[PDB]
Formats: sequence, C-alpha cells, structure tokens
Amino acid sequence: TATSGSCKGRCFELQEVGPPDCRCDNLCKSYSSCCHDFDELCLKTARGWECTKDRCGEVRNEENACHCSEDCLSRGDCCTNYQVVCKGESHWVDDDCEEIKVPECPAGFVRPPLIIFSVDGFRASYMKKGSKVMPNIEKLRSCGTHAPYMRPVYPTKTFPNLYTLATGLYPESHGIVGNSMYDPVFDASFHLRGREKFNHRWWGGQPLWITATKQGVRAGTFFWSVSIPHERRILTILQWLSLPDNERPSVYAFYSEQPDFSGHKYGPFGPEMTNPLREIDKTVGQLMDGLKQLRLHRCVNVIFVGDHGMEDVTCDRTEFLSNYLTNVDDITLVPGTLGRIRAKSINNSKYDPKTIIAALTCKKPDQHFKPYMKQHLPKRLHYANNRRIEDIHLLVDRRWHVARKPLDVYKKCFFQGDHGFDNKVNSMQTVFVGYGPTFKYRTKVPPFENIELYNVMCDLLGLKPAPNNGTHGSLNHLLRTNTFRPTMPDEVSRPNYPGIMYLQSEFDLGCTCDDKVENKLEELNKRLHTKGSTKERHLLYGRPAVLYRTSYDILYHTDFESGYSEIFLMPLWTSYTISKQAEVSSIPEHLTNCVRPDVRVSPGFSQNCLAYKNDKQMSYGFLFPPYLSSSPEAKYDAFLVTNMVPMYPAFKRVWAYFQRVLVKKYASERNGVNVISGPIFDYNYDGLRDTEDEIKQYVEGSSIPVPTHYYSIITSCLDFTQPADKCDGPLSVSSFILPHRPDNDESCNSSEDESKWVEELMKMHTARVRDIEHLTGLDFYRKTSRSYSEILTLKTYLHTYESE
Ligand SMILES: *[C@@H]1O[C@H](CO)[C@@H](O[C@@H]2O[C@H](CO)[C@@H](O[C@@H]3O[C@H](CO[C@H]4O[C@H](CO)[C@@H](O)[C@H](O[C@H]5O[C@H](CO)[C@@H](O)[C@H](O)[C@@H]5O[C@H]5O[C@H](CO)[C@@H](O)[C@H](O)[C@@H]5O)[C@@H]4O)[C@@H](O)[C@H](O[C@H]4O[C@H](CO)[C@@H](O)[C@H](O)[C@@H]4O[C@H]4O[C@H](CO)[C@@H](O)[C@H](O)[C@@H]4O)[C@@H]3O)[C@H](O)[C@H]2NC(C)=O)[C@H](O)[C@H]1NC(C)=O
Ligand SMILES: Cc1nnn(Cc2cc(C(F)(F)F)ccc2CCC(=O)N2CC3=C(C2)CN(C(=O)c2ncc(S(N)(=O)=O)cc2F)C3)n1
Ligand SMILES: [Ca+2]
Ligand SMILES: [Cl-]
Ligand code: NA
Ligand code: NA
Repeated sequence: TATSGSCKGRCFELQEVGPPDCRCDNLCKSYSSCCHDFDELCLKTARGWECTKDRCGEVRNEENACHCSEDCLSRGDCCTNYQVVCKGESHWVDDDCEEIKVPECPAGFVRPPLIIFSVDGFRASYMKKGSKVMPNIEKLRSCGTHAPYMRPVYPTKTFPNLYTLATGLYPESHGIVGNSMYDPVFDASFHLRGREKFNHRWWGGQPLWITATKQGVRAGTFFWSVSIPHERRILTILQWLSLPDNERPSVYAFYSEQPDFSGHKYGPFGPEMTNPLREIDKTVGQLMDGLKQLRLHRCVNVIFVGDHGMEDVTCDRTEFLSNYLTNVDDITLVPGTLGRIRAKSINNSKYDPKTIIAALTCKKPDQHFKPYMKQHLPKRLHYANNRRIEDIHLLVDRRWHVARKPLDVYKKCFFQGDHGFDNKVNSMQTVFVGYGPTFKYRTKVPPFENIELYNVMCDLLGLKPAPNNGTHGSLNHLLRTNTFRPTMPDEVSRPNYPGIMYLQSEFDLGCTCDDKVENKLEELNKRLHTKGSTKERHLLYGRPAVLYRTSYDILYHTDFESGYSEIFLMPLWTSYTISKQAEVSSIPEHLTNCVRPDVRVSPGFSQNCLAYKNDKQMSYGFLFPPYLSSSPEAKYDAFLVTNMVPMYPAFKRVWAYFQRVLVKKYASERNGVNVISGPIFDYNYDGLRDTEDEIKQYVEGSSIPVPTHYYSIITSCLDFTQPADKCDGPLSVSSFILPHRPDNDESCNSSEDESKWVEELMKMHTARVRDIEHLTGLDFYRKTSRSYSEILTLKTYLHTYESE
C-alpha cells in the first residue's frame, strides 16, 4: 500500500479502491491501508460530540468533530444535539410517539431507508431488567414492533450470527460455522485475529448488501473498524443520508462491540454492566436526534437487533478432556462453550473417533458436556453439513466450558461471562425491535428465529431475497405494508386410492396373526371406515401434499389414515386424533407378534416379517399405536403390515413410551391432540429428504429402508377450552425429530424407567414443522380456516421447554 495519496474529500468513501492505492473507507484501518491523512481528516475529535450554548451560531472550524454553525444542516454535519441546544427543539425520546401510518420522507427519497443497529451480546432480558437506564431503546420497543426475544442460530457466537442475520442462512450453509475454523479442502484456518478472515472464499450465500447492490439498491458499508468510535459511526451514517439522491444509500448498518465486551469480563448482570447499557442507549438517542434534525425520523425504518445473549461462565466451571482421554495429545480441540474435536495429524491411522466418543460418554455423574457424532446432533441445530464442522462435537451445558488440558485455562481467572451454547438456552436469546413506517405500531409479536430477518429486510427494501432458510411470509405479521404474499407449493404426486385387490394367500411374508374371528350391521360400517368416514376426525388439516415425484397410496381406517409409500414400503405419514376422553388399552396376548397382510397393497410393495427375524439388530414398531385403538375390532387395523416400520429395540423403548403414555398425557393437558407421525431419512445429514439411492442401510436381506429419524407433529386448539377436533381459532403445535439409534448412549440415565429419561430426550429433539417438511418433502396444514401467513408462523414455531 503506497499511502502517499490523500483522503481530502474522500472520507468514508462507499466504493473501495484497489491496492496499492491508499484507502479512506470505514474498513481501511483493519487492512492497515489508510492514507497518511485519514486520522487528521476523517477521525476528527476536536471539541467533543455535543453542541453547547456558546458554540451555537459559531464560525465553521473544519477541525471540529461535529459542527454547531448555522450552515451545518445543509452540509449535513451538525452534532446530533444541535437543534436541541441551539434551536430549542426537544430530544426524540422526550416526544410522545405518534403512529407513522406512511413514510414522511424528504423529496427525492425513492423508498424508506433501512438502518440496522446491531448490538453484540445484547441478552433478551436486558429490555426489561435494564429498562430504567435505556429510555431511547425502550421508546423504540414500545412504540414500534417488538418480540420478547429473538432466537439466534447455533453456535451462539458473534460471526456465525451476524452473517446469518446478513444472509438468512444456517451457518452450515453460509460457511462461518464458528469464530474459529479449519477448512480441510483449502488447508486454511480462519480466526477472529489476522488476515485470512478477509478472504471471500470463507463467506458463502449472498448477504443483504450484495443483494441490494445487485438489484440497484445502494448500500452503506456494514463493517466498521474497531478503532472508529461509535459517535463517528453515527455521524458518518447521518452524513451519507444527506448525500444527493443518486449517491445516497438506502440500507445502512451500525455495530456495537458492547454489551458483549463488558459482559465477558463481568457476567451478564454484573453491576459494571449498567454503564455499557447507558452508552448504547445514548448512541441510539444520537441516531434518532440526528434523524429528526434531517426530518428522517418518520421516514426511516430502524431495526434494533442482537446477535446472541450472554451467560455466567467462570474458569472453575471447566471440564478438561485430560480427565477422560489418555491420548489427549493426538487430538485438536476447538474449545470453549462448545467443543469440536479432530485428529492432530491426519497421518495417525490409529486415531478412531468411536473410541474417543465412548471415552467421553457418561463417565462422570454430573458431566457438564455430551459428545455427539455431528449427524446425531439435534436436527433443530442444523449443524452438520459442512466440511468445516468436525465429525465429533461436544454440546456443553450452559454455564460451563470444555478445554483440552488445565494449562490452556491458566496459560492463555479473567472472564465471568460467555456464550456459544445451544440456541434454545434462555441466556443465549437476544433482541428484536422494528421501528418505522413499514413496521407496525405498538405491536408485540411472538418469538422468532434470526434466520427469518433476511427476507424481511429484503421486503423493507423492495428486494427479491436470494434463496435462504427463512420461510418467507412467516414474519409478515411484523409489517404494516410491503408484505410478501406467498402461495402454497403445488403438489407434485397425487395419491392412489386402492381398494381390496389381493387375497390373503398371495402373501408370503412369514408373518402370522391370531385373527381368524368372524353380520350386515358392522360389515357395511367397517367398509365405510376403509372408504374414509372418520377421515374428517383423523385428518383435521387436509392431507399433506407430497412435493416430489413418487408413488403412494392413501389408506383409510377407523382410527387413522396414512400415505403409504410403495418405494419406501412404509407410510410417509400417519395421521390420527386422540380426544381428551379416549382410553389407553393394552396389546392383547394373542396379538403380541401379529402382523397382517393389507389386502389393498401388493405383496411386492409390502414389508415381510422374515426380514425382521433374520435381522438380529432390527425389530419393528407401529406408527398408529395399537395402544390407542378405539375398539377391539379396530385394533386389528393397527397390526397391518402397512402400519409397520423398522425399529431398533433400544429405540422401541422410547417409541413405546411416547405412544403408550405421552400421547394420552398430551390429549389430557391440551384437550385432544392430532398426531401425524412418520419416518425420516437423512443419511447425508443435509436436513433434506433423501432420495432412494442415498439410503445407506436396509433391514437385512430386503428392500425395507431404515429411517435415521422418526417425527411427530402434535397439534391442538390454542384456545384449549375447545377440543382439537372442533377448533374455531388458531392452532397450537409442538413437534419432534427423534434420532433412530441402536443404543440409548445419549441418555445417561437410560438404564432407569422410561419416565425418568424419555421425555427429556424428546425435549432435546423438539423441532419446527418446517424442519420436518425439509426432511420429508411434505407440506402440512393445507386445509385450514386460517390465513397462510399465520400457518407459516405456526410452521416455524419451536417449543423450547425452557422456563419464562
Ligand atoms: C438452507 O438454504 C440454502 C440455500 O437455499 C440451501 O442450500 C442449497 O441447497 C441446494 C441443494 O442441496 C444446493 O444446490 C446445489 O448447488 C450446487 C452449486 O452450488 C454452488 O452455487 C450456489 C449458487 O450461487 C452457491 O450458493 C454454492 O455455495 C456453496 O458452496 C460454497 C463452497 O464451494 C460455499 O462458499 C457456500 O457456503 C455453499 O456451501 C454450502 O453448500 C454446499 C452445496 O452447494 C455444501 O456442500 C456445503 O457443505 C455448504 O453447506 C455453490 O458455489 C450444484 O452443483 C448442485 O447440483 C448437484 O446436485 C443435483 C441435484 O439436483 C444434481 O442433479 C446435479 O447433477 C449436481 O450433481 C453433480 O455434483 C455432485 C457432487 O459434486 C455429484 O455427485 C453428481 O454426480 C453431479 O456431478 C445443487 O444444485 C445449493 O447450492 C445450496 N446453497 C447454499 C448457499 O448452500 C439449504 O438446503 C437450506 N437448508 C435447509 C435445511 O433447508
Ligand atoms: C460477521 C459479520 N457478518 N456480517 N457482518 C456485517 C454486519 C451485519 C449486520 C447484520 F445484522 F445486518 F447482518 C450488522 C452489522 C454488521 C457489521 C459488523 C461489524 O462491523 N463488525 C462485526 C465485528 C466487528 C465489526 C469486530 N468484531 C469482533 O472483533 C468481535 N469478535 C468476537 C466477539 S465475541 N463476543 O463473539 O467473542 C465480539 C466482537 F466484537 C465482530 N459481520
Ligand atoms: Ca438428506
Ligand atoms: Cl467456535
Ligand atoms: Na430382529
Ligand atoms: Na444410556
């Protein structure tokens, strides 16, 4: 860099110039590339950040940081409080808030600008707990649209989350999977410190500023060099807002290192935390006062958003891999509030991940982390499908750290706070407030995930979003206008409706049943149950649509309905309703090993019992539980070969408990439940439905594919005074994606009775319906009385099982 060029008239230039020409942009300090005069011209500090009575009407001294002269408004370089001190105006916070029904912008403005005020480590509970010291932020919150909290992505670190906010993508898809990373294809590393993080090969997807530029919307630069003070960042944004209509950007970003920086040292609620919250609020006040001076305070949309929260973590709460592993020098550990382990050297052929996992599995009674092969991580975390995420992962308990050896903790107590844990943990939750003409007025919205904002910021700017992991329309309820009006995806495969086409004797399945037991009253009645008379009861929200090319059958029964796949030889889904009044019955002795041919489905597209006998590892279970049959005659339907699915005996303990106990418990507590359950196949852990040829495992000697997971979607009336089957209003849902595993090594207390561990496992693997759609290629809730945007919101809902 030949720094002999100048920054005269180029301060915070929006277009970056190429080396070895010197730079004057808001990033030049980070690349050590600024022109010699950058500090003098662009980082002026003289006389402070606020006008004073004496300075009012002064003679323009260009050296001053901000100006109090009469001409300053037209130059667009006044101090933010100029009109308060020198013209008797009020601070924006002291004004009563008034609905902004339409953009009230200066002439020339083609759209409301968007300003994103991002705050590092701004824990959700600070909005309540620090409300007395943050009046500007509290005005934004209460007069704008706010959520009680926003759910970050895993890992709940700064870079993964800022780039998820920028792109709408899960870290596995955008590539910033941690604050620290190794890419084995590049043979490069990425760190917070240093120069390799500036290379564009690390950064996938399309962040907002590129989406804007590519579509003719001009963007301020989002990144700010750490040395540039906050007051200067604000003044720069206000200066840009004063630019000519053909140069002025439409989207802007501010970033604060606080309260994260203090929160690390002092803990999330340390008494030292009050001051950082005062300064952030003061900065917001400066922005809104500056906007008001420029008559932009009822034109611009302001987003106040955080990347993650902050938890209490100290050095004494550190698990050391040295107290579990003998071989601790043959591994590399990405440490901290999560753990990622790989081999220290790829030439070491004695390195076995299986032995390492086993040595970290349930070894101490209070063990404050749990090891996982990455594909066994809860699917809600979507943290697997990247070569940068190590095969071995440690999910660390909230409040704790994992390190390799004790020397790493005392040769690196200092910190009292940290983050990075599971994104369902309360302490990791962060904030969202939207304020402006396109946002709603004094509106609370439910919690939502940060992956959803990319779309909304595209809507706010009139942009078409790049393909991302948001569900577009699920956050339309934040907006007065500029809503995106989505359509249901078209069904690709239509079902067959097979009647009775096969004789018992055509089947040679090795299956037996004790069912040779014999009337016109109840033969016409059961006929109509196989044509779909109780389908109104058991399929409450329409049949799910299959959104890919396949061959399947709708099978009707008294207690349940299924979409049976001829390719996978099992239901893709099974739907049934259990009212509050329904009764659990036992599986009778004569039917214990009963499997019956389904006369509507060919032998060739059926499973068989012989495969299950020959497979000593694999057993089988049922999607509609026999336990909940409506009558002894109806119970025979639950033993059909078309209701059967492959299950490991270790997983059957879980499934049986869910089906026998929990389904009824949920129907009691929620006033009936509709359950839709089924298999999932994700052998390549991309979070997406596997095609046939991706299946790595079959029931031995057969074409019966083995699920990697089993799902259920449990729906009822949000108004729980109405029964699930007759609900007039909004729905309530919770779902799960249980891993289909041949042991229960994940559950350290699995030797005990299922009532001590099963429900706990299901909670860990809670899921959004949208997760299940991605994984199955199905589309649920097709026929309701509710708006589609409300259904989209419901589909992205996650039941977290955390307290308030
Ligand atoms: C979350 O949202 C995202 C975004 O919508 C979803 O991710 C998408 O999923 C698609 C389906 O899996 C995927 O589509 C593929 O695109 C391939 C081309 O990809 C490049 O171009 C895109 C578009 O600009 C770009 O975004 C991509 O960037 C990825 O890769 C670079 C690294 O080079 C990273 O910088 C970046 O972070 C991103 O990485 C992530 O995605 C890749 C996969 O693309 C993962 O491997 C990484 O781990 C990481 O997660 C790329 O630059 C295209 O080549 C594919 O086509 C193959 O498959 C089709 C199937 O129809 C087949 O018919 C074709 O023949 C073709 O196969 C050929 O190659 C095979 C393998 O080499 C071989 O086996 C065959 O024999 C053939 O030769 C495919 O169309 C799309 O790229 C990603 N997009 C992103 C941004 O990730 C994600 O699904 C959502 N998540 C959930 C849960 O819903
Ligand atoms: C990363 C990343 N991806 N995209 N962006 C730009 C961006 C997007 C938005 C958005 F909200 F709109 F998306 C909104 C704003 C932006 C601009 C982001 C920006 O100016 N910076 C991010 C950052 C800077 C400067 C310096 N950083 C640290 O050194 C740092 N590191 C680790 C931790 S911690 N607490 O985790 O240990 C804390 C830290 F402060 C991170 N930054
Ligand atoms: Ca898959
Ligand atoms: Cl990390
Ligand atoms: Na078996
Ligand atoms: Na166990």
